[PDB]
Amino acid sequence: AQYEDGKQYTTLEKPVAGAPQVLEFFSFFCPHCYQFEEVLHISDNVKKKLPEGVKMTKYHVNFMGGDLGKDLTQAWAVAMALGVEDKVTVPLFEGVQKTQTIRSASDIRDVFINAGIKGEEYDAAWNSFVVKSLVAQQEKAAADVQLRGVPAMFVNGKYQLNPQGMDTSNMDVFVQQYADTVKYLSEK
Amino acid sequence: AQYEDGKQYTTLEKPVAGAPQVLEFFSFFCPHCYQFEEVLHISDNVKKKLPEGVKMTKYHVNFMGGDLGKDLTQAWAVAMALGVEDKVTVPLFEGVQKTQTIRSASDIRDVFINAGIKGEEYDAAWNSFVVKSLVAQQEKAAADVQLRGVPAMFVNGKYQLNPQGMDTSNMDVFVQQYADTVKYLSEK
Repeated sequence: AQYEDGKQYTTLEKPVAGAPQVLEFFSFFCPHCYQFEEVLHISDNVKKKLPEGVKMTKYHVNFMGGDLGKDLTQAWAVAMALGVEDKVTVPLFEGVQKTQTIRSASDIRDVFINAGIKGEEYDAAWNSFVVKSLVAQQEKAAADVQLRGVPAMFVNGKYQLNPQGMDTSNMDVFVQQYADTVKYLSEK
Repeated sequence: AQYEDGKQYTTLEKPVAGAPQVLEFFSFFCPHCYQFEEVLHISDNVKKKLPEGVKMTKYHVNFMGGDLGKDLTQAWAVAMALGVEDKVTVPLFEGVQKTQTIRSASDIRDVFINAGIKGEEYDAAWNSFVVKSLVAQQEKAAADVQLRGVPAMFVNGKYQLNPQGMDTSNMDVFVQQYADTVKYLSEK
C-alpha cells in the first residue's frame, strides 16, 4: 500500500549497526504482547510475507515484572538455545498471565519439563555459556535501540514499526497492513 | 525498626482528615495498575488481611488517557453506583490494555452491556447526578493527597505505601509483604 515516515513507522536517529534484519521485543508480562501472539498471530503473518533470506529474531525484555522479568529473559535464552520456542511460548504466556502458575524461577522450569525437556538438560542449558551470551545479546539489543516499551519491532536497525498510525478498525486488515509494512521496510 | 518511614511507606506532610480507611487510586491506562490488579491481585490480598470494620475504597483518576481517561472515571462512578465493580474491572483493563478495543465512550458502554447491565439502566446512571457526585468525590480525594501518579494506596489518610522498598523476585512474597504493611499501618 502507501507508507509515510512518522505514520506506519518511524526512523531512528541513531541506526543500530549489525542489528538483526527483523527484531521483535516482547515480555511474558506484557498483555498486548499476549494478544499479538495468541489472537492476532502477528509474527506468523509477518513471516509469511517476508522475502527470501530475511530472518526474524524475537528477544525478551527485562523491564517488566521485576526480578522475575530477568529470569524470564534467561528462560527465553534457554528456549532459543534448545530450539523449543514454539513449544513454550504460549504455556509461558498463560502461566504468567492466565493461570498464574508461574510465580518464581522454579515454576518456569516445570513448563519446560512438561514440554518434554529433561530437567538435567534444562539445568545444564540454564548455566551454559551460550545462554549467558544470549542474555547479554538481548539486554544489549534493547539498550542499542533505547527501548522504552513492548511490543516493538525494528527493521534493519533503522526503522521502528508504529501500529498506532495503522488502520485498526478491521483487525484482519490491520494484521496485513502490519506485515506489509515490515516487508516494505525490509527492502528499503 | 522493622517498618520505617521512608522505607515501606512514607508519611504525608499534610494528613487528610475524613479520608477512607484504605484508599487505592488507579487508572485503566496504567500498566503497573494492570499488573497490580490482574496478575498480583493486590486489592484482594489486602482485603483478606484487613481488620474487621476496615473498608477499602478504590478510585479512578483523570490524569492518564486524556479524553478517554475522564470517560473511564465516569464509567467507574457508574460501576460503583450500580455495584458492578467485580463485573467490569477485568474487561475494562483488558479492553484498554490487552485488546485495545476500547477507543470511545461507546466502547466502554459495550463492556457494561456485555457484562449484563441493561442499556437503559446504564444510560440512566451515566447521566445521573448521583454519578456526577461520585465523579466529584473521586476528583476531590485525589486533590486532597496531591496525587501525581498511580498505582497508589493510602491508609487512614496519613500513610502512603512505598512498594519500591520490597523484593519482587517472588510475586507471592511481595504481595504478602504489601498486605502485611497495610494491616500494620491500619492498626497504627
